[PDB]
Parts: sequence; structure tokens; C-alpha cells
Amino acid sequence: ARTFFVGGNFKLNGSKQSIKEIVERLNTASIPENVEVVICPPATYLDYSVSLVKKPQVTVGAQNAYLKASGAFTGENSVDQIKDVGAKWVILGHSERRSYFHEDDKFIADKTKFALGQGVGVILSIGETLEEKKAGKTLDVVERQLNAVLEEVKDWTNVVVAYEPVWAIGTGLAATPEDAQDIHASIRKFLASKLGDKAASELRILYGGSANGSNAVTFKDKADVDGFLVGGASLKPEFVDIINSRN
Amino acid sequence: ARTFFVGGNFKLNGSKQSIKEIVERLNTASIPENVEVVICPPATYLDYSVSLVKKPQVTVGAQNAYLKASGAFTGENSVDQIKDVGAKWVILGHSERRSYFHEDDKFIADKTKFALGQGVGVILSIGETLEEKKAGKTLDVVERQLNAVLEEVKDWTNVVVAYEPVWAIGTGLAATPEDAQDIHASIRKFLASKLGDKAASELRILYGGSANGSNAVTFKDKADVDGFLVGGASLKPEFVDIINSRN
Ligand code: NA
Repeated sequence: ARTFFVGGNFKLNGSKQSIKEIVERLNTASIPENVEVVICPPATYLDYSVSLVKKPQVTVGAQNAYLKASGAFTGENSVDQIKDVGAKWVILGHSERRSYFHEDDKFIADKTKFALGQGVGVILSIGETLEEKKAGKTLDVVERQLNAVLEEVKDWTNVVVAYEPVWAIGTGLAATPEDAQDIHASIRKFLASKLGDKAASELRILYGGSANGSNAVTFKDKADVDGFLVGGASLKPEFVDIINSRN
Repeated sequence: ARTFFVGGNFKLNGSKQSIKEIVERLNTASIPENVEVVICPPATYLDYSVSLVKKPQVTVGAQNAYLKASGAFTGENSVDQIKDVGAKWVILGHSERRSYFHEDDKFIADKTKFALGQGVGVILSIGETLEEKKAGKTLDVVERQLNAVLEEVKDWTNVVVAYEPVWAIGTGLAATPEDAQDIHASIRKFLASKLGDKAASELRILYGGSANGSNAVTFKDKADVDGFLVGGASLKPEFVDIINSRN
């Protein structure tokens, strides 16, 4: 069975004190043995975050990295420096980077191949805009973004896909569980045609976009929804309730 | 007179072991009483670097930051998070960001205004390419880049300017101290016309080309060269010789 996966994207938020609060809560509150939790703080706090974790269910991820490990790339993060301080994952292709930071499908693909090759897992984000959805192109869009990665990446063992409707980000407007389920099923079937049935059956496809403590349990029986990429709620006590939503 | 300023841009290079050797070496080194040294490691190592610093003349800086302090900006660094960990500076407008990551002139200006308003110093990078130099565009380029910042910020008390002869990178040209002095003098004179004579006479203008332990001394008597923004030599023992180059 696909292990339930809950990622926490802090985005540009946090401090040493607030993150110490977040990690101590995870360390001391009841969470399942049967869960894979990955908290993704700002790069400034990756080292400190890893240093605080006291549950094996919880590891730390970066929110972005470059497609080279070293060199004259002032301002970038490196998967090697992520590993050096003990983190194990990176988010690649978040809509905020695709939209505001010029990261096209191929850049995301090249970064994904590179990260995986350096032994870092990838939380790969995909998702359609409200105009694209209204146009009926949700599947065409996520297939396109996935196709770019499929071009470069043959082995998805250490990839987790985060499907995030762009209009669902920061607006409080979550996809319905039925809709996310139908979409995840479609995505899984498309990936089966490329990666094969077994790989598609093992790949976690997460839902992201206004996921929170109240609505996480509404997704509990959606078979193709394997977890969440949590945004704002990952900074809050209810992140624990999301983690336990399939308890 | 203007205080000698030496910044060390690590770029995408470093590990916790490098950081320890580099900072402990600075801690016990004999350097001038009044030099101002800023080491700028990957964001991943900002926290750890500040924790190891004991030299009063040494502070820690980031290599880039966004133009807001918090929010839904996955993958970015924040000046408030830089401050939280005890760092004090940020490099903005490095040629590697202007080129590879499409950071436009106003983007740099908006970041500069924002960082200074948050109480973080700015190492403001400017510089023209080989193509621009060969077209006689050197001052048009730097004045454009500086004008964009001046549109947003006129109090440059907490700014140092780093001139990068991008035209000397890999091109088979070398920028000489004489070249540095001439361009710096022109830059200072332009900025006097915008900021006033007193501000311009206090502003540090750093040579941000290839400087090392061997050649840093050849800039020692150039009146308008007030220090360095050093690249690869930041990670090496000779970073100390650069700091001591005007003894
Ligand atoms: Na997210």
C-alpha cells in the first residue's frame, strides 16, 4: 500500500522560535507510525529544523534547489548542501516558482533529474490555472508538465507528485474530494501508460491547495489521493490533525 | 576616510566543514582594527556561520533575498529570516542573478529599498558585459542600473556598491587596478550628482572582479577602490591576505 505522505511547505514563513514550536509539537504529539511527514522550511532554517526532529516519520525538505550542485550561481540552493545538513527532499516546480520565477517545464524536469541523481527525493508540483480549468484543459496541462519530466526521468521511486490547483492556493477554495479523486485517478492512469502499472500504483499523488485540519478528513476514502502538500496550515497546530486525518 | 570593506561571495559553494574552517580562521587571524568584513555563504549555512563568528569586524550576509519579508513565495529567502539568524547583509543584483534568473533593474531596486527598510545592509552589484564594453556602453549600463535603485532609494548609508567587470569573465581580458580606479571614480562622480558630494564620498565602491591574495595588494593605492567583493578566494586561507592587503 502507498504510504500516506504529508508535506508541509512553510513557504516564505517561519523563524527559529516558531519552527522550534512546530517541530516540538510533532515530536510530542501523537502521530501514526504509518506516515511519512516532510516539513519544508525556508533554506535559512533547514539545518536547525533537522537538528530538532525526534521522530523517524519526520524528515526535512528544501523548497527549491538548482540543477547544479556547485559553482557560480549566487543566491541558489544546492542539493548537496541540503544533504550536508541532513535534509532529504526538495520541492520542485511549485506554481509560485513556475509563475513568478520563470521556471518552465524543462527547467523543472532538469532539476528533477538532477536532484534524484544526487539522492534527494523530489516533491514534484503540478497544477492548472482557473482559466485552464474553465477551458476544460486541466488534464492537458498536468499531462504537459508531467511529460516534460518523463522526458528526463525514467525512475520515479523517490518522486512524490503534488497536484495543486493554482486557484486553490491561498484563497481558501479547496478542490472537492470527489473532484481531486477523479483528477488523481486520471493522472495515475496517464502515468501508468508511461511508467508502467506497478510504478504508477506505488507513486504517491498528493493533493495541495487550501488543505487544512477541517477538510483533510473529507479526503480520507479517496483512494487515489495519497496525502497532502500543506501550505499555510503547516505552520499551525492543525498540521497534526492533517497528519492524523486517516487515523 | 572610507572604511575598507571586504565581502566574500561563496556563491554555490561550501559545507558545514568549510564554514567552520573559514570562520575559525577569521576568528583568530590578525586583521586591521577597522576593516569591515562580510562573509556570504549559501542560505543553508547562514545560521551556522553566525553561530561561529567571534571577530567584531566580521558579519554574515546572504546572497539574495526577495522583496517581501513573508508570504507565499516558495523557494525564496527573506531579509527578516536573515536577521532572525543574526546575519546583517544581503547581496542584490549579482550578475549571475541578473542574467540566469532574469532579475531586472527595478526588481533589484525594489529588493534594495525593502532590505534597507528592514535594517539589513545591501551589497549592491552592478556591471557591464563584454558586448556592452565593446559598444562603449559601460557608463550607460551602470548608470541605468544605479538609476533604477535611486528611483526607489536615496539613503545609501547602509549600501556598499560592488562593480563587477562581467566583461573580464572567461573572455581573455583582465581588469586592471587602473581600470578599476577609473570606473569607480566615474561611478562615484555620477552618484555625487544624485546623492550629493558627502554621501558619494562616504559610499564604499568595491572591486568585484577576480581578486585574490596575490593581486589584492595591487589595488591598495587606488583612491576610489574601497574594498572587494571576492569570489572563490572567500573559501580559501588567502581571504585573510586580501583583508590584510592594505597593511
Ligand atoms: Na504547497
